[PDB]
Amino acid sequence: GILQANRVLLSRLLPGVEPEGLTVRHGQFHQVVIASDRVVCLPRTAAAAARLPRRAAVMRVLAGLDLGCRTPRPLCEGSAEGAVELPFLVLSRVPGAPLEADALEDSKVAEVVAAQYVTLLSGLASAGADEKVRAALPAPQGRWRQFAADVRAELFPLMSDGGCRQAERELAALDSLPDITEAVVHGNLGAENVLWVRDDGLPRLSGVIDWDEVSIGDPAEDLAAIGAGYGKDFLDQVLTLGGWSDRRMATRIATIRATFALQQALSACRDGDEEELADGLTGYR
Amino acid sequence: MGILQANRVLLSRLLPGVEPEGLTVRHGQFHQVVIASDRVVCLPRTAAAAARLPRRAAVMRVLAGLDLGCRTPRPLCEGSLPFLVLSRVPGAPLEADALEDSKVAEVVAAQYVTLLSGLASAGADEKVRAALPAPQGRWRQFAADVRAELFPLMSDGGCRQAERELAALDSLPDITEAVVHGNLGAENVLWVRDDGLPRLSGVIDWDEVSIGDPAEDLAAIGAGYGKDFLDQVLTLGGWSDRRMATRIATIRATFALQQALSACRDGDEEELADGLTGYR
Ligand SMILES: Nc1nc2c(ncn2[C@@H]2O[C@H](COP(=O)(O)OP(=O)(O)OP(=O)(O)O)[C@@H](O)[C@H]2O)c(=O)[nH]1
Repeated sequence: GILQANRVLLSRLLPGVEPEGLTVRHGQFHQVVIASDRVVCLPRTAAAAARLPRRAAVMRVLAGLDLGCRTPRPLCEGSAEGAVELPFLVLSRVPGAPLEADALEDSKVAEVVAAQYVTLLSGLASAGADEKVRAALPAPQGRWRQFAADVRAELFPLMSDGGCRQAERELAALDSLPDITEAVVHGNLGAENVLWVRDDGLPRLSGVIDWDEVSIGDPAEDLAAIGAGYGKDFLDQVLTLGGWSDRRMATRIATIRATFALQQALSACRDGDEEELADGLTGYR
Repeated sequence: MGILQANRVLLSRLLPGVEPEGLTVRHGQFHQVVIASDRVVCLPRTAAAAARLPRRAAVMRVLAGLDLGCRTPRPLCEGSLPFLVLSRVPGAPLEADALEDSKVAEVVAAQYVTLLSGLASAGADEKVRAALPAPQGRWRQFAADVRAELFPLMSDGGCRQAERELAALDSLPDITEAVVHGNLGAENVLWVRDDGLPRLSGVIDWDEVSIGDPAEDLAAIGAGYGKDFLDQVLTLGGWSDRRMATRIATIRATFALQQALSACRDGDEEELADGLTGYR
């Protein structure tokens, strides 16, 4: 296992912690070891090791944004960002748990939850208009054109003909999408990455995790994720409160949202997560 | 009425559905702080503290950006009575009795080094230097306050000793190379425990933060944990030159006078008595 293989390193980083009682989340590039108060990104390849300096810079930049919540703070020293390669990266662990959709059936909760989503997305939107932020995060072009190519290459082989025709209609609108690079975009903002303390009182946003796919891009990508997980009414409430309920934005959201399962499937494919891949491919095979 | 009742409107906004009478309120030199599970709300008492709260929020923003190897209180929300919501760093202080175990002591010393390195490094960053106070000849203004306010409370001997201590303090070089927490006692350093050896969670109470001499934070560590443990920290960090030992000792021996001067102004006669122990 990953915990077994990196036993010696983990014992230095987490002294006196039994690596039996640790969790592991799979990434495309990093295996992230989850401890009580912190997470250890272990590179899967030397190429992955070479990306961790940049990642440390990215997470530092995110930790200084005004999002109204926490983010995984890098626990390396600043000079780590100057390295060719890192053998690991330690980040603070954001406390709290995800929110089941059930909770949003209460009207006051939904109001409160939507409001804090808005704060977060407004923070991200404004941060993506900052030249120092834009300079530190990736901003790939024709990502939608390219993403469609990656689905056809990497996911169609796992699909039925029916699933492939379904995917094709969904990929069809992508080539028409405007290529927007205006906001900081988490890129995988499903419910499991948005952590709440519902200890005392109504749900209060603790923070946001799993920034692997972060970029300067289109805010509709993150609103789509929320739409996918929580449905139309809750989305609409976020759009109203944030002032993003225009037809142009809504159109983009709907187009991206229709691809969101495929986004999760492509991710699960690349990071070897089999149950996430099965879920994402639900109705495609 | 109560502080919680008094601020109940704001608390219902900031902490929706949270029973205000279930919260706690700690105090300080400038701020009333309401403690909730995962965050605190800073309220100013003085009209001056209300005006300075924007600056402190911008400072905490900068601190939340640095690489210190641990958490700091992240600004979540500011508004106008002005308020500032900060994250609650989890964990508790480490009892000095923990340092009796030498494997614990090594790990703690190591983590302190990382913190102080981060603080040191940050001092060089001009962005940080701009957003943080860099008061020149701070130690001399202090000495004048001591003479003005404390000498009259003191014996002739006390004044001899104190004057000797302020003399040493004037001869110190005016150093502004590092971010200096300013108040780095055991209470403001929080740890994760009962999951292997103590891991540094984060640091709080940055109100006295400045660009200055790192010997100030190192003295504070030594005050709280003793000179054996500080020596461990000084060796790991490569700070065990005698110039540094001098600045630390000079600064260390002003803590009684600092406490007394604080207690004098605070009208906190218990502290003033303890601070002046030996000076009267
Ligand atoms: N866990 C946690 N506790 C905090 C935090 N901020 C304040 N506290 C607690 O609330 C108290 C309030 O005191 P300070 O934060 O020092 O108050 P202050 O008046 O702003 O500070 P000074 O001007 O330096 O005296 C602290 O001593 C802690 O007990 C925080 O971010 N996390």
